[PDB]
Amino acid sequence: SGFRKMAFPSGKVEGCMVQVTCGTTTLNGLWLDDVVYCPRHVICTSEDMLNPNYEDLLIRKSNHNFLVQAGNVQLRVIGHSMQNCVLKLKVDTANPKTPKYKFVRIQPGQTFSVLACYNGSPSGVYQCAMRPNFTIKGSFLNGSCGSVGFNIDYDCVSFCYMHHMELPTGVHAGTDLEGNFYGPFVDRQTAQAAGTDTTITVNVLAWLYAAVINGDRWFLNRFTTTLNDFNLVAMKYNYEPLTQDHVDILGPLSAQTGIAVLDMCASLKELLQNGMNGRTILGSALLEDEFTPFDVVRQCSGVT
Amino acid sequence: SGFRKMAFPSGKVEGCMVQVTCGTTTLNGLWLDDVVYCPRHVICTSEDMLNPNYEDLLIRKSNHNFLVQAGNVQLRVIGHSMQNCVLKLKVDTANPKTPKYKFVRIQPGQTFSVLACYNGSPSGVYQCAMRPNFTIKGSFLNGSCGSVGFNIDYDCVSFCYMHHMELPTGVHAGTDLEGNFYGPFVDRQTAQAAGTDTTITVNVLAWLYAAVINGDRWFLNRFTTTLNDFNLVAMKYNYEPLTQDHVDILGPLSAQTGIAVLDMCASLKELLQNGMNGRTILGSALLEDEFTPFDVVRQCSGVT
Ligand SMILES: CC(=O)Nc1ccncc1NC(=O)[C@@H]1Cc2ccc(F)cc21
Ligand SMILES: CC(=O)Nc1ccncc1NC(=O)[C@@H]1Cc2ccc(F)cc21
Repeated sequence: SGFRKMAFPSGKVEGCMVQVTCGTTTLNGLWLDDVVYCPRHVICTSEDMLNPNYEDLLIRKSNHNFLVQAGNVQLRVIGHSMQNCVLKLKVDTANPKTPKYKFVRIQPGQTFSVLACYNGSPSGVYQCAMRPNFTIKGSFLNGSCGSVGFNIDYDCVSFCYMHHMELPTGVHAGTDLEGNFYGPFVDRQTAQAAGTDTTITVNVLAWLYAAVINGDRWFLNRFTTTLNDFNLVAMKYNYEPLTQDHVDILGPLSAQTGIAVLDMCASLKELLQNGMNGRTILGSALLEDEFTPFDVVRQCSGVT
Repeated sequence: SGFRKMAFPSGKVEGCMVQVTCGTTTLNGLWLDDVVYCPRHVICTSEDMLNPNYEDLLIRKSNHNFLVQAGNVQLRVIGHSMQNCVLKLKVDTANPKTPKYKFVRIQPGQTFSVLACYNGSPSGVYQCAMRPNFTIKGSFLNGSCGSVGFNIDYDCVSFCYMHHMELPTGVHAGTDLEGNFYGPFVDRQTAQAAGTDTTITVNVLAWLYAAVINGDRWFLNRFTTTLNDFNLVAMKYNYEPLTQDHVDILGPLSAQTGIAVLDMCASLKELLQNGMNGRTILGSALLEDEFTPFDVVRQCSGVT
């Protein structure tokens, strides 16, 4: 028993972190096979960030200008190319620690672990969710760019995020491993604002199921609702509209607890309408939305 | 910017996890050099757990009864001994992945990362605190016994916890790596209750400093208080009494923000007396106490 915001073991990803320096800028790179992936803004100075022409800036850079270091050993750069907002540095040595890996672009609402790094060295690991407004609420400082987000499936690491930018509002923006930003963000020091951040309703429900499995049942009421009646309340509280796909995905959690999805929705509706009244659910005084139904099933069944 | 419940990178500890089987019981072991450490209740059946005589039970066990597996390779057991509530299985092969390590017994209020494991395989990593009542609020299922708690200092892993038991109340109990339980708990299936769980005041204050550094300043008021006046309010809310050592430890956070410790105490006092009024601090609707002043300084400065 017990329910915690759990991250995947980071070992396989730690073995891939390198330091990439270009000029005066140092950030993190991801070394997989003979390619080092890093944010393309490594080629910029803070002056360039106002309106960078990355194609023009990259033209003044050669293989020998990109300093790549894995631990205290220097990697030899034999190629460089820009793919969207990431640079791919071809090195002459394949990473001996490359795990089985995939590059996947995640959907808003899905979760992933971040291995926060500085100078190619890991400092910490935490669990995140790709917010519906395509931002992530991470913990990143200067030097953390190039830190990656991933999921693990037994032995296969699915890389889904590379950290690029902190918005003036304190939230974080980045790309998938093909260099495409999540959301409308651009790698430029300009006024960019995150849109409305809605709550991932399906994740809140999955977390309510985790609370029930783990003993917290005070919020269960004698009521039920319909998908349309629940969504009228979800819109008012800036919650994502619940779809039949969401109800289907919650199926195994509903089967395990013996509580129908629409019954759990009625409990959620009353929690939204009346608040927690000073009570907690899984040690939290607010509705948690960063656990997918997959995360709940995984944590409650012990998937290694 | 951003503040997250961060765990240490788990790679160095993953390389130490093994599976220990004795009879029908399978749990996790920690392989360091030529010794595998695991909970001694590995030698018990659920029937023995009611009133186990571990010395008598261990007498019926030989080296060949302890099956140790690191991945899919079997380790040869050449010795076995009981040290308090842990078994130390001497193997003929030193772990090639043994990091620089220490065994340390932590103080209540201090934090550490847990690498939750099943069958010697890691499933997740999360940050915990040793509660003042010597329990931990973890996420552990059947098979998780032997999962360890640790801290990292550059390259040195300090092992501080081994998971042993879940109390009937859903909280967790375990030992240091010498087999001594934290608290009054015994490895027996008997009625054991966790005492009163007080809030780690110094950690709450450090987290208020993290909130200020990271932008959340709504709770800052025009007041101050004294150590004695603050502690009168801390007692009423089951908060640990704040000592001058705690004020001293908060020194660097007070120096960084320019807010005196006793001024932050007055903000905390008003938060205890009036609640959050539906507002949040660092995305939390309750006062967080599982970040030490060291964790805040570490996260906000990027220690790798
Ligand atoms: C100074 C600090 O702590 N900065 C960070 C913190 C957390 N995460 C990232 C950064 N870095 C940036 O946000 C730089 C500035 C800018 C503009 C566009 C862009 F694509 C990347 C960047
Ligand atoms: C069944 C399940 O999930 N159990 C766990 C969950 C989480 N953590 C541990 C366990 N295991 C126990 O608590 C066993 C029972 C007992 C009594 C004393 C003792 F020293 C160890 C144990």
